[PDB]
Amino acid sequence: HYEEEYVLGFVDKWDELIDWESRAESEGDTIINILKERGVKKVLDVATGTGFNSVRLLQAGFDVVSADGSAEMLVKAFDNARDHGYLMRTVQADWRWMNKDIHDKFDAIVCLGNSFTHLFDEGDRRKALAEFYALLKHDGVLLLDQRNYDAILDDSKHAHYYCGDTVSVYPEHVDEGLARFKYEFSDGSVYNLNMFPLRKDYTRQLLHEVGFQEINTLGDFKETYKEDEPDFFLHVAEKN
Ligand SMILES: C[S@@+](CC[C@H](N)C(=O)[O-])C[C@H]1O[C@@H](n2cnc3c(N)ncnc32)[C@H](O)[C@@H]1O
Repeated sequence: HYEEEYVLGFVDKWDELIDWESRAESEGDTIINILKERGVKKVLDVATGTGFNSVRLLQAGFDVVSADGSAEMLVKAFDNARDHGYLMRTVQADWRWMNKDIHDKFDAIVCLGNSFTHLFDEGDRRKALAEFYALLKHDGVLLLDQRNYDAILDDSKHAHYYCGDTVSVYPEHVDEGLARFKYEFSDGSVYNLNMFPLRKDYTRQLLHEVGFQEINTLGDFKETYKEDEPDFFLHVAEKN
């Protein structure tokens, strides 16, 4: 399908122009510190994409399993990990039936980079979250992030820049059921992507409803030109 090829061209452009060193600088050590404070050892990355989170976790000394629905993403991830000197452990798996080919439990799951937003159906969202919940040990934790869509839905119509001015993200269309963003890179490349605009409190409610006992949502200012509102939220959901 063209949609797969389209997104694959997008992540290629992302990796081409945005240095992982730069990105690791920008992103804090916050997520690594959060996991370390919990004595986390086994981590499942369910949204590996081209591997940045996974490689960051492997470099930090965690045991990581790197899952993704896309076999093509996983190939890019494995080779990126290899280039940074790490053996990735890859598994192709759909969020809606994660325990199909993953037969262990984890101290933590990470679903980062605004990934969960790609589900357009509520039944799918519940399913994905229940699967994640079952893959966690009793005292395990889910780290799940998302863009701040609340800021857009209530006001906000301007570009957001990342890694300096290397890429800008502009909301072309946003209603309660659909956000379409234009991504423009420094070399002229333009990509347009659809996602579901999760309200902060709606994600929190979903996590609560599938069984998560305690949820802390952090504001995360990732963009180059900071505003009063964070452009991202990070949900820290404890199974207990
Ligand atoms: C936005 S990328 C995130 C990449 C990485 N976490 C990062 O921050 O660089 C989201 C990934 O989620 C995967 N994905 C989307 N829906 C999925 C699903 N239902 N099951 C498994 N993977 C899915 C896609 O293949 C894609 O690689």
